[PDB]
Amino acid sequence: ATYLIGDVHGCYDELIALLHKVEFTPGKDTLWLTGDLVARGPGSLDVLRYVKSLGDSVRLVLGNHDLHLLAVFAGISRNKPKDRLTPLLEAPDADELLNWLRRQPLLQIDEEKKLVMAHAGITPQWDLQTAKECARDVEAVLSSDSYPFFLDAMYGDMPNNWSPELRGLGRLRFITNAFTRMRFCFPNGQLDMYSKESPEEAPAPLKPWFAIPGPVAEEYSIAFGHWASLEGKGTPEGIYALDTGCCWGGTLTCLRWEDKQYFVQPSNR
Ligand SMILES: Nc1ncnc2c1ncn2[C@@H]1O[C@H](COP(=O)(O)OP(=O)(O)O)[C@@H](O)[C@H]1O
Ligand SMILES: [Mn+2]
Ligand SMILES: [Mn+2]
Repeated sequence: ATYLIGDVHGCYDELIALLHKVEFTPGKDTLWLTGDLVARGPGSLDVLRYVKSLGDSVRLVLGNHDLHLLAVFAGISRNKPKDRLTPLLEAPDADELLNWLRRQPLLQIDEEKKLVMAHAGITPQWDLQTAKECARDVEAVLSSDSYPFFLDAMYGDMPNNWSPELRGLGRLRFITNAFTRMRFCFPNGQLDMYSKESPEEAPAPLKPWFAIPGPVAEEYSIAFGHWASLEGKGTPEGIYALDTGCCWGGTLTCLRWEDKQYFVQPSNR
């Protein structure tokens, strides 16, 4: 079977309890994870160890907190105590774990399931081929010996409008924001980088990225995490918001793809 789980955020105990509830069996089952495996919850170290150990039985996409962790590890960004990353950063296998983490995709595609996963979703300004190329471009930088320079460049909120003409720093920053930070769009598809509230509490004319018809969403289902204030609710058919805020005292949600059945694990917090 195929299981999809939203943002874990170091909530290792809840992740394992949820997987035991469905009797997840590597080799027979496959787990998809929407990213943000680390930070806020207490068990980032254990989560990375476990997910890395799954090998081909897990399909991960990186989120914004995974990238921030990489930036801290490389000395590009300062550690925040509230992220609770020190045990992971100080672990004897930190290098092995983070060098594995930075080689993971930004985007997962399964044609037989007609299923696409990214941390924040797929901007309506992208078709599938563009999304694939952009993912490949950023993944190439992250898996290279020079990834600290990319991480340092990634921070920034502009440009917020896609063009095949974008080059250099602006192109990479847009790709990163689209994959790992996007929530709301302007009517033309342009990204807003400030509102993090629920669709009902947002100011006009902002709309959820998934409320704007885009070519990927017309052909494929899309699963994503990231947007906790959405609470996994209010999406159209074919759009699956899996982040229900476990690390915030909400729940960890698992979706079995074959029957679209939900399984939920309450936060221990
Ligand atoms: N259920 C919720 N309702 C409203 N806001 C929430 C909810 N859960 C989390 N938030 C808020 O969402 C804001 C952004 O958190 P999050 O969605 O995890 O994304 P980010 O990676 O940008 O931090 C946080 O400041 C948090 O207070
Ligand atoms: Mn996120
Ligand atoms: Mn998150």
